[PDB]
Amino acid sequence: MKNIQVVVRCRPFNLAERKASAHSIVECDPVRKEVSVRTSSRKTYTFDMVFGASTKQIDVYRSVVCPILDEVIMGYNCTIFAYGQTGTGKTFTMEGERSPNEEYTWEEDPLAGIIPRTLHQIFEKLTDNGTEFSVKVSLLEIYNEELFDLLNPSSDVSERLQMFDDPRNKRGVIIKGLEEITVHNKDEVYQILEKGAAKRTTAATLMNAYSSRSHSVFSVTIHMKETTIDGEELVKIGKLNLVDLAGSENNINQSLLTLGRVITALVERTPHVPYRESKLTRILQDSLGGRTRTSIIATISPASLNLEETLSTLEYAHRAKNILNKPEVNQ
Ligand SMILES: COc1ccc(C(SC[C@H](N)C(=O)O)(c2ccccc2)c2ccccc2)cc1
Ligand SMILES: Nc1ncnc2c1ncn2[C@@H]1O[C@H](COP(=O)(O)OP(=O)(O)O)[C@@H](O)[C@H]1O
Ligand SMILES: [Mg+2]
Ligand code: NA
Repeated sequence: MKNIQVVVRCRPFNLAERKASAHSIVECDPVRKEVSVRTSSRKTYTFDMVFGASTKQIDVYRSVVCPILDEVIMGYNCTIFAYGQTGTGKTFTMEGERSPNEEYTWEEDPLAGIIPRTLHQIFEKLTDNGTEFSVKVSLLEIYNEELFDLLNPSSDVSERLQMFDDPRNKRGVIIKGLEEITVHNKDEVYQILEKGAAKRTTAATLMNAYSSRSHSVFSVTIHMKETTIDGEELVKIGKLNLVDLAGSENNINQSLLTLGRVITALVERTPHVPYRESKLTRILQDSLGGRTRTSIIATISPASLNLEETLSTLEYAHRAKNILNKPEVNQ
């Protein structure tokens, strides 16, 4: 009923990456939705969208997210994940960065990414939509098949959580004791994101290469109530999972491995999908051949230094376009 959407975002050259050649190793054509990689031999790939090195945060938000936010408001469950090599900009894409000197408010920070922009817009849209709504958020991270809660205000970050099958959703799990924070208005957004980032820093001191090996799952749930013309009360639940995956180059890698095998199983129509075999694929079962509208943002480098991982990423992402989901609205 609906293919997983796959898009590619190339970042600029970083301070490490040498460009020797007059014509780009990696060419992005947003109009033709093509990425072309000089391995004079060039492999070309078509995707649903393509964003070259110059693409700004606001452009990614407008092109990818705005349409997905509308699906969320219709009561679809939606998932956007960032996939790619460490250093290519998964976190830059999904979260962004904070500009220094407080030269900008968080709402106008041009380095801000999907999560802060999305949260701001939810309030803008639903307030002048007139509708009765509440928003709650959670931030869960997975490292070494263990579950870290970054929004719990009270506990040590080293107090890890447990997962169990949802009696109310054949393809879902409940994270027991996961902190779910009600965001009453947009002026409560920043302090939440701040607490999440700070607590992550604490996690990074406890675990080897935490940034690059961890998966980050930021969940926003919107309860919306509507009156029908026949005078009945309609409750819709829209859900957005914004997922920043472990670096593609990587028990430490069980979740990333199993995601691989799950994707392979779905595209090759093999009959057993091993969702159950890692924490990430249990949490995202529904995003991967289930009842969710899913997008992948594949992040890549333009540089010869990182060409092999860039090629693996493109091939991995490109195959995922064949995954068929069956989107359904929550009333
Ligand atoms: C989990 O989601 C987050 C958390 C933190 C931020 C974020 S950027 C976080 C950055 N990616 C990081 O890894 O620490 C922020 C930074 C510093 C303090 C508070 C927030 C930010 C929010 C709005 C605008 C610009 C930057 C953005 C998203
Ligand atoms: N689209 C981009 N434009 C400019 N700088 C970027 C972009 N994407 C990533 N960067 C920079 O590249 C570095 C790595 O980004 P990061 O988000 O940590 O990547 P990842 O999470 O994939 O490892 C950071 O300095 C970041 O600010
Ligand atoms: Mg990252
Ligand atoms: Na343990």
